[PDB]
Amino acid sequence: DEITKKYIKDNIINVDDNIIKKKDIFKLKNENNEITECAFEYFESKKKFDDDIESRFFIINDNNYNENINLIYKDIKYCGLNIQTTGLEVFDENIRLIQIAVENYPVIIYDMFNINKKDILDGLRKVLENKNIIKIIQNGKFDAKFLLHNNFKIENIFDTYIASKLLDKNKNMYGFKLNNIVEKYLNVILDKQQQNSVWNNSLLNNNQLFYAARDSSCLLKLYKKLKEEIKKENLHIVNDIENKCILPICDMELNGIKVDLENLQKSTNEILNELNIEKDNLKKKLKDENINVNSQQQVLKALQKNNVRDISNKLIENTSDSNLKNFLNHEEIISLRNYRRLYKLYSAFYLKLPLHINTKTNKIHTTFNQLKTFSGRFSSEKPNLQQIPRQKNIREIFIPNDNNIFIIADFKQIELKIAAEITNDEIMLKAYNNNIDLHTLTASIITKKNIPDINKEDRHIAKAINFGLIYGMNYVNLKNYANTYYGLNMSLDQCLYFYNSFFEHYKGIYKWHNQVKQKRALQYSTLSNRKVIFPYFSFTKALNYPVQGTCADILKLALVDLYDNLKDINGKIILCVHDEIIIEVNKKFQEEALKILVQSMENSASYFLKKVKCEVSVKIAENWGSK
DNA sequence: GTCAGTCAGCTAGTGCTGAC
DNA sequence: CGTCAGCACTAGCTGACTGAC
Ligand SMILES: Nc1nc2c(ncn2[C@H]2C[C@H](O)[C@@H](COP(=O)(O)OP(=O)(O)OP(=O)(O)O)O2)c(=O)[nH]1
Repeated sequence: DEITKKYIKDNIINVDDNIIKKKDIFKLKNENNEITECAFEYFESKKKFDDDIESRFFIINDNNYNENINLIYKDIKYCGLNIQTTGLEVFDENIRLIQIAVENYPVIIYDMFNINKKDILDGLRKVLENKNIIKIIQNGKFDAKFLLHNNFKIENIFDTYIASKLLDKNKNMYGFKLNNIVEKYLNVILDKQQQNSVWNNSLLNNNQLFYAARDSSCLLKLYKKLKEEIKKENLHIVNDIENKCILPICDMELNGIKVDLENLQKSTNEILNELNIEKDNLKKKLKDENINVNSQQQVLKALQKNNVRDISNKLIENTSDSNLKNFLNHEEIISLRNYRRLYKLYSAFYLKLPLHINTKTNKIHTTFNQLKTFSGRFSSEKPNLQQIPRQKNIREIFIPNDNNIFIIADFKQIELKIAAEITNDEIMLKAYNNNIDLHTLTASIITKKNIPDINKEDRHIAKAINFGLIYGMNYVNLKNYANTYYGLNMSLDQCLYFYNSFFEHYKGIYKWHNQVKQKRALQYSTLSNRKVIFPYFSFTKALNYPVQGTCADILKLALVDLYDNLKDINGKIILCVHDEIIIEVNKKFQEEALKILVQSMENSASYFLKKVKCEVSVKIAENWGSK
């Protein structure tokens, strides 16, 4: 059949027909600013669509490429970019189709698999690398990862997804595909009924490419309607900062962090042997052999028939640590808690890491998402590296590459600094500029001791109670916030005394608490001005959103600045979890990397917070687990 | 010889339960 | 709190073991 093979020469199979070739005029601008009447072939659909979204497109094959098409990109200010891939695993998937939507022109689509010369793509690379031109990508993370992997460079992003979700204010957490936003903001239906059609095949059908072009083309009108809204609410700053953190996250994902195989295997052997002997000990201790040692109800029944009683002689009803922490008297309970802690560590960490280690490179690669979190913080997906245990300093399994070196840094008490900025309290400014940690000052006011006498044991109470009441936490509940968590223990009278004392001096915190309680607004804001709306008033969330949001924003600015500066020495940003940036560099450059890091984070802090200085604790470590 | 009816193993799902 | 993983229990599905006139 010639009808299906009508345009087979361009590597397109005409499955559904419904297209027609066209060769018309295009008035481009010559490099000498001379208007030239160059003509370009372009296909079009016979069946029209009711929407105004553009649907035309040129296919530029190696045998069909012409130099004059490159003139179209001249003088532009922005363009679209939609990339098609054969799969989701970036390390082992090949970029199929790269579209560009240039305004008042059809979408240029590069059939990559048929492009066998480097002289074609460099025209696209020059556009991608220039910072003066803005780029628009739906979910820019994925396309940026694939591009950077395959030897491209893209130097400006305007993620419509980020603008949409920041305008959503975390009201609806789903419905952010391209169709959703396009319907909500453009009154157009894209008809994305493509059920993930076959892509690895060299030949491609007409419907697939035509619908792919529209998904690329619609983004320009979406950007025009989005920039007006984002400027309307004065959310320009947050969008500007958030768009530039796409590239650092991409570099973290593509680099990842290496894992030591031999150390991990050795650790598995020792922990497994210890688990076996301890499980045998427990099974002996329970006085019965049929018990499945894991089951909560079975072990609870075993304890109950073993006559395990509390201080008041009452039988145990729960195995919760918050309940079992007070029942340390029994010999069996110590072994039981030991067993369960060891099993949690084993299953969570040692059986899980071998599943997520790439044998091809011996590296672990996370998946990072930025606005997925309520407060806007980073969340580590798949291997949740926010979840790697801190016990034993298990991070020594992780290491840098064969010859490089880790240089980690972290903010020292960023959260309380943000509180100091927002509340405008004189005492916290006094303490900070006098070079005294707010934990130390809190301990001093609690104990009324002289300044150097704030020992670690005393400072623990301050460290707990500060974070306790800085978020408006009930003084009755401080007993429960202590008895179960951290290492505090008190009574009601002392709870009341501490609650009175803290707000006796920290006038700013009291004022902030009273106003946040009174207003009861459905909306709250940060220093970076990101906006969120809660379904109903809630004291704890209402207090916690601004401080932690600004803390996240400072880290994001630090990340973009660090990407900007590190390029000279070929540095790479590896991981960041909780106010802690980890970079990597080959030896002989450490003396410079330390300075670049501290300067970048200092400028980051100086941008947002003016009154109070920052203080960055920096260390250079052979392994992530260095003390 | 055959086919309902009750007996199921299994599959899924919500409930509930401990962990840094 | 958030998260994830892990385990009973309860209820519905898809074939095997009868029971028969
Ligand atoms: N108990 C508790 N811990 C949380 C919660 N969310 C996060 N965390 C963890 C991760 C945070 O990084 C950590 C708070 O302690 P940090 O590690 O930030 O300590 P800090 O920077 O004060 O360290 P330093 O005093 O210098 O040793 O607690 C939560 O809701 N409850």
